[PDB]
Amino acid sequence: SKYQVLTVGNPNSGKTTLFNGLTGAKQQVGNWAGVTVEKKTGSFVHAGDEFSLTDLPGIYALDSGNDSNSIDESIASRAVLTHPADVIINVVDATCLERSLYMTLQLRELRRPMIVVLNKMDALKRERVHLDLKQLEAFLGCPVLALSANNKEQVRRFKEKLHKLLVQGIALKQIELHYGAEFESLIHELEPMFAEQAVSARALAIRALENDRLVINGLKEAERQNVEQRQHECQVDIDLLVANVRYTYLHELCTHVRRT
Ligand SMILES: Nc1nc2c(ncn2[C@@H]2O[C@H](COP(=O)(O)OP(=O)(O)CP(=O)(O)O)[C@@H](O)[C@H]2O)c(=O)[nH]1
Repeated sequence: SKYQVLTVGNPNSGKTTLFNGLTGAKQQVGNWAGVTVEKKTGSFVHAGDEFSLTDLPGIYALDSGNDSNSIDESIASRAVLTHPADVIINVVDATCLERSLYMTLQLRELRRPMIVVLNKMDALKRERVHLDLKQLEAFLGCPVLALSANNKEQVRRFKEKLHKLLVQGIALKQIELHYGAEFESLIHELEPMFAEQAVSARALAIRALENDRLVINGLKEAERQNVEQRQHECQVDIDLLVANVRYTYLHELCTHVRRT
């Protein structure tokens, strides 16, 4: 079998280190379709199956229609929405969970098969910090694996676990992110227009309320006007509201996960 894998994470997460450890010399560099940004792909074979890897440029969040130039965030937002992938590997710097897991939450809302890879666990153990990984799986609702991407042996072990999870299929558990009665009803008003898409209608409705360019652009003018009218029905700033809700959840998460 041939498996398609996307790797996504913040800059400095060790995403490139894991990618290189998995593919070695079997890598190519090109361009993303329609732009000049570098496209890095690689492959490896394991236990008779082929693994096809596409690396996404490092980003801190998905596209939210922010004038902040960020061609990379558009590319990663597009890929995370429309690029084929049997699994999205979200590489997270475990020494920096509260910030790194912000995009993790956005990815989880898409409901695409994904796993969270906590990288730099050696740095954590140097800080004498323990992460309750079962609690972390409970809060994220997706497989969570911990390693150091500079350790060849742990990377080799990661291949076996990744291969097993792809053969099993990835079991996702609903993520209890509630944005408050008012915004939830706005998501509810908008969800039917994103039914019958390749991604969660709830996710697309949220991203459209966040003004994700990749979502808004595909809409017809009347659908755009329904989205922009919903946006002004929000009594508060949508960007602040979703950030608050996401970071409030991540504060509860770290409490029950992180111990020194
Ligand atoms: N201690 C430790 N450092 C690691 C580990 N994985 C990567 N690093 C370090 O983190 C730094 C960033 O890694 P890199 O792979 O470059 O990060 P990225 O997230 O791919 C972003 P970019 O490659 O553009 O910097 C590197 O200096 C690398 O040595 C790990 O498991 N443990």
